[PDB]
Amino acid sequence: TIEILTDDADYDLQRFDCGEEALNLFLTTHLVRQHRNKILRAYILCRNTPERQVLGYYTLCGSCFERAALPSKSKQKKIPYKNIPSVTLGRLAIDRSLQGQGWDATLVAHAMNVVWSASLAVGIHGLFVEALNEKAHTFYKSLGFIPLVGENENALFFPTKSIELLFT
Amino acid sequence: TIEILTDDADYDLQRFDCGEEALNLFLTTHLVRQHRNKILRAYILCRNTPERQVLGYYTLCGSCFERAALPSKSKQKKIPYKNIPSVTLGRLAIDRSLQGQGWDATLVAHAMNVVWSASLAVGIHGLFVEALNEKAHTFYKSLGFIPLVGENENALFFPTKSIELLFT
RNA sequence: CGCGGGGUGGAGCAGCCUGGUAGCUCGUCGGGCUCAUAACCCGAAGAUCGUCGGUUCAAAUCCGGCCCCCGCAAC
RNA sequence: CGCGGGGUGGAGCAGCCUGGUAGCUCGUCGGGCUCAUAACCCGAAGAUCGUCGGUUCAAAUCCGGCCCCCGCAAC
Repeated sequence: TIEILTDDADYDLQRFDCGEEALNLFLTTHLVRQHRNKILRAYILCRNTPERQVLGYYTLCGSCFERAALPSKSKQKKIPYKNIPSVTLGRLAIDRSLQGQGWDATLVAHAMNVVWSASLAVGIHGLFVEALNEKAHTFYKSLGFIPLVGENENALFFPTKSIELLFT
Repeated sequence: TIEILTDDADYDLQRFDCGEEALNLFLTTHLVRQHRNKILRAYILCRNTPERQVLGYYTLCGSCFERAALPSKSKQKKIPYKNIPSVTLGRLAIDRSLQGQGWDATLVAHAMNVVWSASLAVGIHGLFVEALNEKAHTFYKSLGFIPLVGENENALFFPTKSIELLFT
């Protein structure tokens, strides 16, 4: 099952290793208080085992971006404010032992489900992500992430309405 | 009871009248698609009557602000990003017939409860509000809203931890 | 769904209304005729009709979802 | 809770460790003495110990939550 971090963590963190080093450091170093200080929410894809074998995680932090980053002025005439409510997908990683099996997209989908249940609360438009990787940018575009073109040139977006349609 | 807008609205909107005109226009004019386009979420304080007597409402839109707006550099050393996850309390109003009875604060508290349940999802820090009214700024400071001093000089803030402590 | 219009060679228009059919003016190029040409005559290429779906033996055409562009009232 | 220090007249320090007590140097001002003064002698004011709580007959002092400030490693 997929689950958020409990109050008592009791996770095994060192034997985990995703692809990129920077994300390993983000896991080992910055995540603890950022979760406890309610900077972001971390969701964990684990085996539900006693060892809590760590194989995936993702981070969600609400955010804003310049409205001009939208590609279509038609969508701009729909939003009456200079800033756009967004949720930044801060980081997303799966252990290397499972890469090439689509669990990346499964995590993105669970995150979209959570963002949908959240849209019931503060009604933001979808998922913002600033993908440094080129593979990540193309991988997101494969799932249909809208490229945001503005002062930022590396972000991809996913609308709330597409999330509604995905869950029928 | 307090409730969000259903799919079928069936509300009585004209006989409602809050204090400020601008908010009346925001209600009559911009709210419909902003709810339907998932720009924000509107919560309604109604009598649960057949007429759906409208006496209060508030709007929530996730947002960001410059980190330098925080008053204490101590809290700045806690947040490792230039932008801070926030939820903007876009608008808040109660019908004039009930002003001076504290339902303003009751709505703020229900909104805080919702932001708490949301903090379980994207872990933002609390409530951002840009209060044009001076009465509103002082009224928020009475409930303990932290004034944000930065490029913006009119916003007030409420942390997530205070919300946790309020609900015991 | 704020009101309304619109989607097609490279550009700009008609083809609908009325299901079966790719048309017109520029532009490109080829050819013919001229001392010669952006001028005159002839010819060729490029759009599969914004995308997706439905009905139909068949769809640019009728119907629905969505996308995009333009003007205006509001921000 | 990244590591560590710190909170007190207007500024900078000690008072803890050891519960009962407001102290020192500047600064302000008043007075005395000088041709006179920031110089010498005397005196006064201003902090209720960051905030909140707990224990105690009693708290700056012990204990807890929180707030704020400084340095450094990281961003």
